[PDB]
Amino acid sequence: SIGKQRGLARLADEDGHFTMVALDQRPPLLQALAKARGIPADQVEFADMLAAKRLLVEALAHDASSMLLDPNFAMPAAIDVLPARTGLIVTLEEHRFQDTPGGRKSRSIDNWSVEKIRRVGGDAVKVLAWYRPDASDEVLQHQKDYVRTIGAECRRHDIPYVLELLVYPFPADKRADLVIESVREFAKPEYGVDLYKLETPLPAASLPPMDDSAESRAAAAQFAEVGSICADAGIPWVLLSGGAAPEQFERVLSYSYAAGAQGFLAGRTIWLDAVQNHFPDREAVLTALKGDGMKILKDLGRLTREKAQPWKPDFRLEQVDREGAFSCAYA
Amino acid sequence: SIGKQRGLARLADEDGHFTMVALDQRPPLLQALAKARGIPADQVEFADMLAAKRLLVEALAHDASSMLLDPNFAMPAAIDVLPARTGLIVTLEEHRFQDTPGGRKSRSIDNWSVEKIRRVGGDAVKVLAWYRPDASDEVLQHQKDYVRTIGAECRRHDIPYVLELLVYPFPDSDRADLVIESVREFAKPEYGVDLYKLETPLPAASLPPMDDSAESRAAAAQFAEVGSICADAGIPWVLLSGGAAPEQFERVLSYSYAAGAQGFLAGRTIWLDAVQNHFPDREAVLTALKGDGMKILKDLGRLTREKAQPWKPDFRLEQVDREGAFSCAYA
Amino acid sequence: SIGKQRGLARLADEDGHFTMVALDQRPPLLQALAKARGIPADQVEFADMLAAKRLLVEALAHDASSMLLDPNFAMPAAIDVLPARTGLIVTLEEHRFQDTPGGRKSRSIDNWSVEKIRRVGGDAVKVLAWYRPDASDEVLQHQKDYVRTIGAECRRHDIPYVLELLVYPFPSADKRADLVIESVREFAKPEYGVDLYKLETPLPAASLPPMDDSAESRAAAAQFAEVGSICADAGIPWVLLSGGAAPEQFERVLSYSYAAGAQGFLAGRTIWLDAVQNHFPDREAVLTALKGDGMKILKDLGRLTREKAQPWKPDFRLEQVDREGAFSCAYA
Amino acid sequence: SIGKQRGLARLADEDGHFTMVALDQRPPLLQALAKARGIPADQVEFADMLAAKRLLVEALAHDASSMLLDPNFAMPAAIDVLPARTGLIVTLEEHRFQDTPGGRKSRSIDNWSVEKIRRVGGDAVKVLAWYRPDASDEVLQHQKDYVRTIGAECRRHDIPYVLELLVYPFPDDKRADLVIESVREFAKPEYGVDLYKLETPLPAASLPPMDDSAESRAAAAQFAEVGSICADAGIPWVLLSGGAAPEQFERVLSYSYAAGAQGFLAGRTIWLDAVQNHFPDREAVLTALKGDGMKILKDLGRLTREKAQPWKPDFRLEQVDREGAFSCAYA
Repeated sequence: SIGKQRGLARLADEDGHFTMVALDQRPPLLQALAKARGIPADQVEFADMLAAKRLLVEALAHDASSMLLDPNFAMPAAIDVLPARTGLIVTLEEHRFQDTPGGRKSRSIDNWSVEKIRRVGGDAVKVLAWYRPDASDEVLQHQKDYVRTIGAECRRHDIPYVLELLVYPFPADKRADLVIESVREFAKPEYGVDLYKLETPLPAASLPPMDDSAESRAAAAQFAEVGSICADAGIPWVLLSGGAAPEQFERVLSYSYAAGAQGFLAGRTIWLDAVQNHFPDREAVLTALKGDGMKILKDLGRLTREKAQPWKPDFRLEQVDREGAFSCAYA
Repeated sequence: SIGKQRGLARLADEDGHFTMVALDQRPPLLQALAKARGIPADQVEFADMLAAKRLLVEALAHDASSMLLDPNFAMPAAIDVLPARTGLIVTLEEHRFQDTPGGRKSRSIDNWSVEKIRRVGGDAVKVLAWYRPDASDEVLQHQKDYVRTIGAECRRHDIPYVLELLVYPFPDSDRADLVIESVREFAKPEYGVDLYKLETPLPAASLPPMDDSAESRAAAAQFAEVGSICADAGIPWVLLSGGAAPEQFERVLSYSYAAGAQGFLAGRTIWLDAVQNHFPDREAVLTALKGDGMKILKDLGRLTREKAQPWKPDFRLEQVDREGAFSCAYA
Repeated sequence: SIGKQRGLARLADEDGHFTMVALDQRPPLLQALAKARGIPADQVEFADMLAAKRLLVEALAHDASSMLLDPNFAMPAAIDVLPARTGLIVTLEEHRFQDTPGGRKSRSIDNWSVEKIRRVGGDAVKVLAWYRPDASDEVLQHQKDYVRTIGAECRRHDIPYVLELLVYPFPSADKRADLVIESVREFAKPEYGVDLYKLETPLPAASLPPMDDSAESRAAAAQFAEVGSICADAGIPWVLLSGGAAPEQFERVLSYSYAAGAQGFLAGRTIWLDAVQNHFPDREAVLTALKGDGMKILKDLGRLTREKAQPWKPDFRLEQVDREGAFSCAYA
Repeated sequence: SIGKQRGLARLADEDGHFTMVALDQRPPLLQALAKARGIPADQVEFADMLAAKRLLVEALAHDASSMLLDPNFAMPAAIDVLPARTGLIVTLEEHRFQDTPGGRKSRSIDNWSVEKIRRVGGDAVKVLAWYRPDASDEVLQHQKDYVRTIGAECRRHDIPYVLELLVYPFPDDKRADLVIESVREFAKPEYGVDLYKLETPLPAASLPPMDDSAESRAAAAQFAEVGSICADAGIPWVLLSGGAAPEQFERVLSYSYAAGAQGFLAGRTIWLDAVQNHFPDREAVLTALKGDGMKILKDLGRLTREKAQPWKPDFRLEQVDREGAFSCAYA
């Protein structure tokens, strides 16, 4: 299991923290470009999707321990501008999920794979699995099988399996139980998850300041259950920004880092203003980013370096007694 | 192409220099540990080989762009202490070559492969091929087929093929042309070589200072032919220490960096005396390394920065104009 | 190239003929089972699909040189009753194609791949690509890219690439023949890596006149000979899909095709549709209907192939090796 | 597990019998051609090795349920004449074992693999592992690790793992113990053996007729032990000829089949005399292979259909109740 540990080390910074940036947005980027161009979403050229993902990778790489890129857009647009020492998490789940009456059904991106991600020099495989424990049996069986089959692929190619879990509405107190029980399920050893991309159990807006107050301790107990499931499974957990205001998301992180979270995954929030208001003027997008998005990014990174417990690689290698034992054992 | 270019980017430092450290020594390290312990080479226990390679990774990994490690000894000994940002080149050649009257015959390490190197999260595959153009047709066709088969495996796994070429003496019971024709043959597109680990075409002691003189003009011309072959093929090249003294090896680099070379691969010079004179006192070995090998390493990196042309990853991406084309094309 | 040659040899009988049977039908079998049960298709239990596939493999494996199985239904249903000597072709395309206004877009079955077909012991990979030369540039670009990416997967795993081409209507016999023939001409290009072709009739089965010395016959045979010519130049053997044509009509399509160089056929729905539809789940009554009709049709098709089809022969065309180690070094 | 079961089905005849022919001989076939030409073993040409293996495949393939071919010699010589319906078993162990004083060390053929055997369309991988339970710990550990890593390769590529076990003399009733304890050791689930290729546990010449006698019962007890080990582990077993006389190998098979064996993997017994005597005339070798050599094989198959118990595939699959569960589970 060397590749999984080494792969996760390449996603964390020199200190062992996960200061990740998500740049795999497919419809969100297309929609942000439809607003910037003033044209309908169906008229936005592919060239525009590329120039936007190239600009974001150039702008946010030097302040990210690792970046999440999708294969069809960000990989051809910015693989040559992503620094070598920045970790590369490659998206595997297809954005066009099946919205059935009993819940959402996930599948991999066509003509892409865990094997291909390993081949292209990717450091980790990422899968977002829309999940809620109250889904129909058919939907629960589909999602569990999909996550499991990807976990098997990642074990086969010894590559870090990064599972992002998200609850959804069918086509606040209840939501917190739906989140925790989703985390508990995919923390089972059969799924082979190596890193959790988790959403907050309680909304960012509903969070009181960190204090000994009964209100704050009842909220911290929700985060504590998540952190307890992840420490027992041995899986580090980071947090999706979710679009919450920078201060609201900073509070989410203060609560999460107390319960044991090891980092964050920054989303749209960072650049959604710079892209919509200034594309295609590259220089103008970089100005709005250097004062808003990159500021928040450096702040979240500083909060992680201070409050978050660093992750450490767990290399419990077998006792290699003779020359050749390692090559045989690694099979 | 993407995995090979990004893999190569992880072997060079931030600026694009290959300041690599060879740490895959098998018989030389065993012989260095025999002298350090008093006992003969056949009595050196496996635990000492691990202990030695772990000290050498801990003390040199931070002052190296990438490190070449062997699978059976260095992988289980120091994979946990190899920095995530330091590139990892894994040895594929079996050190026990066949010394036939007509030349040396090479093969891969048993139970180890290009596929396994891609799996552990290795950035590059290293193969040492013993080669003399004047070898027998049997030995020539054996070495050619072995190097070509590894290039095919490296192309299949889209991982950089780092080929090391060495000139050797024939079996003896009781110099520049041989290097240039070795470099020329394997530079052909059938071998798929991505990085060269070449030796100096003229001895290190024989090298005159870089003068306008016809002696230095004819000596630099030998390096220029090596550099022109590497440049026409598109294969960057690095120089291996090969036992030269600090000043002797620095002249080789001063000559090669003007001829095109993109860096160095430092070997036994850095730690041979530090190991042989102080093993197994860790505090003593690290002290000896700082005042000698580490000092040389710092000077070689400074010389590489002052005179070596930075290598650039040439991503010759076949332009994609639609969502799905990248996944389909990457096959 | 060895694996593709051995794989192709295992899809044909020891004479060289492709007497193949298609058992990868997903919605057509679901509709047949809904009609047998007297319930809606969305009420058909998954166990009925397995019982049907298993019935059909045991029944038709006697008269078939190779069989086409789909991974999610046929493979769990009947891999244990598929004879070791009957070749195994595994379906890769998803039956749920994207029905865009500009044309149909294809994709692989989720969580199934060429690497898995090679791993499980499959002899060949099968992809059906919906194709029209006059479809939109985007749809054309998608289909060409999908076909080519599976051809690359098949070269990497050295396994035969069986490609089936089918024309369809968007959401004249000479106008259909142009759509069919120009589809064959495109995917015969070397970049696609096609090893075997599963083709529909360029001219309708009903329209075909008797194979005599008339002008009507030479005109019809010309379309078959253009298909036969494109395939012989590319080195791709071609078989014919029954496509729901009546037995007499399919035997006529085969006579025209075999004269043009076709090396066999792939029998679909025709063989078992009514048998399953009328008697499922009474296992015996299904076999009894199959023996009196479908199995008789397959025996006739196999006999016609033995007499009139040209035998496919393997051409290993291996580069000569002169030393021990050369073969292992060259196969990489 | 599907590919393993179907691969075993393809090595057996329509009635589950293993009537296999081995023509992967490297040193034994070399010695036969050296004797046929008068010249030493070191003088036998490569073309002579190819022609001989091509004759055996043309002559015997139609009367064998499956054949065992080696990559370097029998594969380029006869893959084009090997019938589609004859199972192809491909050798993997290097014939040049390491003959240490403590015992024999095994390795795979250079540049060949289980991955390549799957790729060429081979139905099974074959490894011969030289074994004695009384060899040194260094040798026992090596053979154990080599057998185990190939089992893991065959599990990864879901391909039958045919393991041949052979006792040998150390350099420069007791035999039954070396044979039976070898069988016992590699029947352990960790090795992932799918089919056994075993030598007789009692010398072929020492065997009395198959009568209800004390001598017969004593010998049959050594065969029954092998049968029980194999039957408990669920591993079918076939007996290798070992160059024994035809009448002797029929007695070895009668005892083996009465104890549960499912066939044979006969080599030199069938064709050694045809090649050793009449090489290099094509018509003469094919006359002695179709008349005398094929008679032995035809008799061996006749005894097998009469007395050997059929092998039956256990396709005990994990039951699926929905569309997509097979593809998810097959990972």
